[PDB]
Amino acid sequence: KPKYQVRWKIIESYEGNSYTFIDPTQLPYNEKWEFPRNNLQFGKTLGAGAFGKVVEATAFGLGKEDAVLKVAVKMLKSTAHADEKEALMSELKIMSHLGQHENIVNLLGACTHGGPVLVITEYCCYGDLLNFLRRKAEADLDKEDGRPLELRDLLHFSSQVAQGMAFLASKNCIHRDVAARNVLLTNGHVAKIGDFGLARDIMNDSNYIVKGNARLPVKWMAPESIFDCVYTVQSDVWSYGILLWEIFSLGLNPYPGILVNSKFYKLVKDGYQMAQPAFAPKNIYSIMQACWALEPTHRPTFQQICSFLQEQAQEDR
Repeated sequence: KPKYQVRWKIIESYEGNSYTFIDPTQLPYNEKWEFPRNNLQFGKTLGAGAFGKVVEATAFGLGKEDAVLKVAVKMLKSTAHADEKEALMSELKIMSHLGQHENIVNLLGACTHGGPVLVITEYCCYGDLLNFLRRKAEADLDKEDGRPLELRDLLHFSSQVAQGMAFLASKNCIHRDVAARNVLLTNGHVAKIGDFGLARDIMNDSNYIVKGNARLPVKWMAPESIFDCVYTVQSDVWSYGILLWEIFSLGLNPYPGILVNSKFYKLVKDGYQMAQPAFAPKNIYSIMQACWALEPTHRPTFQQICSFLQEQAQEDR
C-alpha cells in the first residue's frame, strides 16, 4: 500500500543451498507477556510515523507488584490496514522467540485484550544513535553542552551493537535494517539494536528507495541483496560497516550527495567504497573495508569485530 512491517527474519534451514524462513504468522503468542492496559500511564510521544506511533509510558506492576518502570510502547493507528495488525503481532512473536540480550531492545510485555494491540519494549532515554551523534556534532551550546565526544565513546557504541548483532546471528536471525536510526541508547549511553521504523515516516525518507517490489534502505545494503535478493548474516555485516561509517562520521548520511542510480548499484557491486570518515582511525576504517568485501564469506563476524573494538577501547596501564 504500502503497509507497516518489520523485516527481521529467522532461518529454519539451511539445506539448499537455500534458506527457508520461519513464518511468524504460525508462531504462537505466549500469554505470559499479557499486561493490563490500565496499569500503563501514557506520556510523551517518542516518535510518530505514517502507520502508528511509539509512546513512552510508565508501567506499574510489571514483573513485580510494586515495580515502577519507564517503558516504550508501540501501537498502530486507529485506521490500521487489517494486518499490519498481524505484522505488529508477528512482531512481538519473532521477539518472544529470540529471548533477551543486553544490546538488543527487549520485549517487556503486550496488551492484547481490552483494545488495540500494544507492544511494550525497553525504554531508551537518549533516543536513537543518529540524532544523538548529530546533536553532539552540531555547533551550538544552547542545544547541547556536555562532555566532548571521544574515540572511546564511538568504540563503545560500535562494540555494543556488534555484540547485539552477534547474539542475533547466533539465533539464526537476520535484521535486514542495521542502521544508526535503528540503534537506541539507554542508561549510560549503552547501545541497543532494535527497529524504530514505526516512529519514522517511511514514505518521505530519502533513505528508502523504490527497488521494484518494496521500499528498501539501498545505501545500507550489500550488492547480493540488491542483486539478487539474498539476505544473510554476512549481509547484515555489510550494513554494519555502513553503520560504522555513520558513527565515525558523526551522523553524516552514507554516500553523501551520491545520485542513487544504476549504476550506483553496479559500481558498488564492482567494488566502489566510501572514503575514510573524518573521525575514524585507520584501523577502524579497515574494519569498514572488510565489511564491504564483495565476497560475503570474506567479511568479518560480529563477534570478531566486537572483541577487536573492546580491545581497542581498553585504557592502558
